[PDB]
Amino acid sequence: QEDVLAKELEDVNKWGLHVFRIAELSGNRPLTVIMHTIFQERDLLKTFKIPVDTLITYLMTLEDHYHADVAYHNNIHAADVVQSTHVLLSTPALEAVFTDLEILAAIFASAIHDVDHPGVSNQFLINTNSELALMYNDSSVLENHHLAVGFKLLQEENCDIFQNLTKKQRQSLRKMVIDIVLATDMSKHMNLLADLKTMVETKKVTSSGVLLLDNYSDRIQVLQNMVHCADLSNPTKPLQLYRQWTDRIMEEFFRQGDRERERGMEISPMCDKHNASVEKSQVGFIDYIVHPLWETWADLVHPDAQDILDTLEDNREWYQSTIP
Amino acid sequence: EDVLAKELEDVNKWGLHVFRIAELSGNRPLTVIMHTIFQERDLLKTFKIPVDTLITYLMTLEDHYHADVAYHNNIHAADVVQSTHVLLSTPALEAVFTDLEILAAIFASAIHDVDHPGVSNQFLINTNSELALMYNDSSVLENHHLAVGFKLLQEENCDIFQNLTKKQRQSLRKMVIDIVLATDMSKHMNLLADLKTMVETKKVTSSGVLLLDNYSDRIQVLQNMVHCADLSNPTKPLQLYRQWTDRIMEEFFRQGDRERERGMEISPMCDKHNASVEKSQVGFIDYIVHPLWETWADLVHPDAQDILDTLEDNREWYQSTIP
Ligand SMILES: COc1cc2c(cc1OC)CN(C=O)CC2
Ligand SMILES: COc1cc2c(cc1OC)CN(C=O)CC2
Ligand SMILES: [Mg+2]
Ligand SMILES: [Mg+2]
Ligand SMILES: [Mg+2]
Ligand SMILES: [Mg+2]
Ligand SMILES: [Zn+2]
Ligand SMILES: [Zn+2]
Repeated sequence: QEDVLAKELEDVNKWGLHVFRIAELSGNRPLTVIMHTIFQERDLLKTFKIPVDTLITYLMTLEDHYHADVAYHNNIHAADVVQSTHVLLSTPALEAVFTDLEILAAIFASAIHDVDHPGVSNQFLINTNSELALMYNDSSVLENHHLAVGFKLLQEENCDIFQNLTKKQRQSLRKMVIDIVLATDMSKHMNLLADLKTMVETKKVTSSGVLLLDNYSDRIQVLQNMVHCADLSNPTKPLQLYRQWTDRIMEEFFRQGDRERERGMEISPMCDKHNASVEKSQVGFIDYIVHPLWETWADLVHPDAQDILDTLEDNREWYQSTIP
Repeated sequence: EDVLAKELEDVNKWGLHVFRIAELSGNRPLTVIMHTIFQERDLLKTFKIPVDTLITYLMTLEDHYHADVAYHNNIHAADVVQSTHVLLSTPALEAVFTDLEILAAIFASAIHDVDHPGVSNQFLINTNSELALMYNDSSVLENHHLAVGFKLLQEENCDIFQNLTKKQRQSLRKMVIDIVLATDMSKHMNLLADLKTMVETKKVTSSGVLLLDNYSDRIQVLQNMVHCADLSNPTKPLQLYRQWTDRIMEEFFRQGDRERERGMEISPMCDKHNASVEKSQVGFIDYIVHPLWETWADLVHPDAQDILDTLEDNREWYQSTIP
């Protein structure tokens, strides 16, 4: 079984990794084993002098703080966003663009970006006067919490994977990670996409043909949209993966809608298991959110992501075909 | 208790004897000044606030300002409340703000520094504090002030908004959050630029009363109004101003002592062995306080003239104390 797991982890550089199989083969440790594999593949333990036992201890604690009883926003989702970011970081249009520290920030941000997610939306937490929404003044409630947990866990016994970074390195990494995870709040999507389109329309490329990003604002904006793309990458995956993600998000949505219906609240969009159209909701999600984003990312790295965009468009056609 | 009532008759005036009221009230200036302002604006009848609930909340809120913090305590909170109360009655702002916006501005003022530890956001970030960890280094204190102010409403007989509709509560909450987050000094320059923009394009009646049609402009004015109240010490009668300066320097110096003991770089104006209190006040007026208050004065022209005159008198006096 360990041999089969190792075989599957050989696909870590590929879009469409068998992440649900890896979750089973690893004993529900997909985040730990995929993060470890990526850190080895990118030589990050050597570069940042991360003790392997410290990395594994932190990853297992982080993974533990994802909720195993939440259908979508769990450790498998985290592992999936990590691996998807890892693939996007390797796109030819970004070769030698980002530093090792920026690469570390994007991958760490992906790993922590939904930690301790309770399986309900920001709007639900606000409308129910939750302790989280009270702590965070209704503003990026979950995303602020994911950051606070992800950073706090570094202080647990033998968990500081950044113990050998310089002070300036730690300061820079912390700021970049905060900037990246806060950009996963869907309330920021429209402004984030508008900005990404502006960068595409004005983009500069070097003599080697890679993106020229010569200031923090442009560099962090690319990393923010990269992780946001990874977070919204399910409909761009092979259909057997995409359908499992759809099954999971609908279960999570329906459980929230059951709580809203109980409380006499208006049921959130797509959360009513008695008045649901899963297929129409996927086509709308793709048409208004996922394809606008991924078409713009594909434009930024053109033509690196053409196959990913082609898969998204095929999956949209497939879901659309199940309506009439 | 009769002299206390005598002092409170100036509640509508710039320069209220807030330190005298703090002493006469048994260190309850926030409670008695908030209560006075709520009665004077009839906010209890307008919003069906039981007087026992108001007093209970106000005492609990006041209890969560630190008595061993020289500046950011309940006297400062009461001062900002009462200052906001006066600025809300600016004639050039007549008919601008709804009753809920007025309640939001006054409530925001009361909670805007609650549970302040007497050290800056940068100190909290640099010492890897639990507060900075919770709030991801962003408006750390101001997020905490809001969280405490609202959490205290859930204490027994403390929900002063219990007879507001759900929609009214949601609207007030958003406004209060927007106002208190704007008291973070790292937002001052952007706030001032937006106040300036509003001054350049301001629309008034023939009588010179401001016309603010959209919520974005109205919340910007309320943010700058409470920010002005927060930064109003140099605009008060000099005797009050000098007491505030003594307190902020005591607080700054206590921060610099903690920084020195920890081996940290001492924050500006926080080194008691290398301070220039008077030069610092002149620079603070010249670069922060006067630009803000003269822009505010342009917005409400001529209603802020006496306040601006006091500020300029006080700047001249502090400069004269520099040899
Ligand atoms: C796979 O389908 C979806 C995935 C996700 C959403 C919606 C979807 O379909 C309508 C919205 N999100 C909320 O957290 C992000 C993930
Ligand atoms: C009375 O003098 C001052 C007051 C205040 C500051 C600085 C001052 O002088 C230099 C800065 N602030 C920090 O919280 C607001 C209050
Ligand atoms: Mg999220
Ligand atoms: Mg403050
Ligand atoms: Mg109108
Ligand atoms: Mg005069
Ligand atoms: Zn996510
Ligand atoms: Zn203040």
